[PDB]
Amino acid sequence: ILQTYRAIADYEKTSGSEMALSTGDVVEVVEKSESGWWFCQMKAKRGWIPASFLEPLDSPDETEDPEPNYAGEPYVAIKAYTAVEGDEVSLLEGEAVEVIHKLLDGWWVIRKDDVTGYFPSMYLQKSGQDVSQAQRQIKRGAPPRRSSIRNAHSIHQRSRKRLSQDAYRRNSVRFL
Repeated sequence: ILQTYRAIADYEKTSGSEMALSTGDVVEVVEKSESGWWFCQMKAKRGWIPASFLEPLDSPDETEDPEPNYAGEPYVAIKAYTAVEGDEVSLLEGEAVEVIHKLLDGWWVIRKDDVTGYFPSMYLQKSGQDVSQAQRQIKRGAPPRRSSIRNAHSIHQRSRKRLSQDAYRRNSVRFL
């Protein structure tokens, strides 16, 4: 535990070696000094956010997505979902699909019939498991897609690499 203190007045930085304070701010004291200048930090701001709204700093490409598995894994829809974009797949609860790419943004590529499209990983469960358990593991809605952003702002001029649904399909129909 670091000690937590509170600011009783506004403090403006005079040097780049300082932190500004507003009355009421809450800080953790890292180092007290008899100089009267103390090294402190603001309480960390944390929370769950959509991966889709993030990009890495050294390149637009995610480094930890698993590779696609064209053979697929059998899964079933444990919550119904209506397609809003042309690269998504509509499913009723109970429909079986094959998952072929478990991307870290929550929108997995699945095969149904002979076409591919995206579907929320949160609304799928491996075939033959306990559906109620999957449903209780759902604690918020599906993450918004990057495609849902009207105009995204990136620090990279290169676009991130992601196969089109047609490319996924061409691989999918061939590599079972």
